[PDB]
Order: sequence, then C-alpha cells, then structure tokens
Amino acid sequence: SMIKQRTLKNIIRATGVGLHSGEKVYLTLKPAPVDTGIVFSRTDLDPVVEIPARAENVGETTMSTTLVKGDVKVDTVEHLLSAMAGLGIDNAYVELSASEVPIMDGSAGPFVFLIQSAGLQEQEAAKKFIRIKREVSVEEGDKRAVFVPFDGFKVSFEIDFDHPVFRTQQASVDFSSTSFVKEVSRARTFGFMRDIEYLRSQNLALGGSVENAIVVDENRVLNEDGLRYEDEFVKHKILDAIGDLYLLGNSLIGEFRGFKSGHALNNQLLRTLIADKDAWEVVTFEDARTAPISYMRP
Ligand SMILES: CO[C@H](CO)c1ccc(C#Cc2ccc(C(=O)NC[C@H]3C[C@@H](NC(=O)[C@@H]4C[C@H](F)CN4)CN3C(=O)C3CC3)cc2)cc1
Ligand SMILES: [Zn+2]
Repeated sequence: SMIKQRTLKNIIRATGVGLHSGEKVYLTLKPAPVDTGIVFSRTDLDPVVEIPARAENVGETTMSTTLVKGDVKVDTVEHLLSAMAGLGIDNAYVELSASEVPIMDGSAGPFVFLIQSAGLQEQEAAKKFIRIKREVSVEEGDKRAVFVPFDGFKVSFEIDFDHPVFRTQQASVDFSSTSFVKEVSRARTFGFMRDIEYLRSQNLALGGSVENAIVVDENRVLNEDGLRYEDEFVKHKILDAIGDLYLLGNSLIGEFRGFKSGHALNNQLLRTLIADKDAWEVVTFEDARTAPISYMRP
C-alpha cells in the first residue's frame, strides 16, 4: 500500500511571542487538500496575504528564514516548518495574526506536541519525495553546505565556536533509527549575551528570554536548569536545517551535510539544487514495505 500524503486531522490553535518582534501572535494550523504544500497566511491584513513556504519566497533577512510577498513578510518559520517535516505533513494552512511565528520554548517541541495532540489524516494521493541523484555543494568563506545521494534521510552538522561552553560541536542523525521527536525536536535556539545586547540596542530580539532561548555569557549557560541534550547547540542547527530543507515543498530522500552553515547558505543550497535538475527527481512509493524511509502511525 502506497506512502500517502498527510494533512492535519483537526485545527491547532496556539499563542506566543515573536522572538524578534516581541509581538503576541495567534497561530492556527488547518487541514489543507492534496498537493497544497505548507502555505502561511497573514490573517491580520485585509485582504489576507498567503505565502507558500517555498525557496522562491525566501527574503534576504539576516536573522531567520523569512517568507516575503511584496512588502509583506513572515519571520522565523524554520522551527514550525521543521516540526511539519519531522511529522511528514505535506498539506496545511498556517494562519498568523502577526509578522513573526511565535518562538514557544525555542524548539519545535510545543509545535510537534500540538500537531500530534490533533493527530494527522492520510489523504488519497501518493506523497512526493525529492531524491538527490548527484552531489550538490556550496561554500562561502569557511561555511559549506552539501546534498549527497543517500537511500533514506540523514542530516550531519558541525559548528566551531571558540567559546569555553564548547562539549560536542558535531552530530549525525539517520531518521530511520533516530526519532526526530525524542532526539532533535526539543533542541532550543541559543544566543550569546554580547550578541543579544547588540540586537536589543538595534530594537531586535524583543521577545527573547531564558523561557525561549539557551542564554550563554562568556563562560556558561545562564539558564538556571541548563541543557536538555549534551549536544543541544549542534542538535538545534540540525533542527533549523530540517526546517530549511522543507522549503523544497516535499520530503527529502538524501543526506544533508552542514559545516558552520546557516539559513543564508542553506537557502543558496536549495536554489542551486532546484536549478540543477540533473541532481534530483520527484519519486513516489506504491509499496511502503520497500521504501527507504517509514512514518509513524497517523
Ligand atoms: C537578559 O534577559 C533578557 C530578558 O528579556 C533577554 C533578552 C533577549 C534574549 C534573547 C535572544 C536571542 C536573540 C537572537 C538569537 C539568535 O538569532 N541566535 C542565533 C544562533 C542560534 C542558531 N540559529 C537559530 O536558532 C535560527 C535563528 C533563530 F534563532 C531561529 N533559528 C545559530 N546561531 C548562531 O549562529 C549564533 C552565533 C550567532 C537567539 C536568542 C534573551 C533574554
Ligand atoms: Zn533555530
């Protein structure tokens, strides 16, 4: 029996704060039809503005992955998009009352929980996969990001901060043994005091607190109850990347490798990949028993 596309079983309502904006935001996730993709909606505006969550719609922001259409934007989509990729949601409307997705605890945990509390619905159509056929790589100074043919899905990442707080700055997850839910989803975004102070002075990071970010001064985590994983920092880079990969609009059959990469170079990789049609093909699986990836019950 075929790997079928999925949407939401029921609507999800949540409430939170833009990390950057400091704005209270109301968030609704709704079932969408077959071949809809993930579509973000700014419902505060008349008329309503809808931005498909696709690489064609990424803006040239420095702080997070931002979707743009005209001078309308949606900021910091990568954590939510990451939770939908984790759970294999093809189709869903994401309604927002403000410009920025709420930050929650800084991870994809809350989003995964709400989604899985609602449960998912298999739809009557083949789920489409993007299969990496060739090596696609991009560099800029010391940062590298690479796709690599792999029968399955795996993300590998390295960061290198010259900071006392680095613990493991490397990790590799194969999502056909490692559970995204258990092992990546709870990994929080992080920030250095020096950086958070500059952003504050530029009137950015207005929603940030220990409640939604690991805060790191010179030497140590300042968060009273410390870390969730020994390797949280690099595990959260894997979270951002799975989110960024999903701007492709279908789940990936292949490997990702990031070295000190962020949303900019991740976005250069998707562009180059999309552009080089020798390097990828769209595939469906009529028999899930022989697919290289498997999914949780709905
Ligand atoms: C002192 O108490 C106050 C209480 O009000 C306070 C104020 C502000 C904050 C905060 C915050 C905050 C700001 C920015 C970021 C952020 O930009 N981090 C980027 C990190 C993290 C990671 N990127 C991500 O996670 C992306 C970008 C967004 F974070 C979401 N996905 C990679 N990465 C790096 O490379 C860092 C070296 C720059 C973090 C926290 C706290 C308390
Ligand atoms: Zn992040």
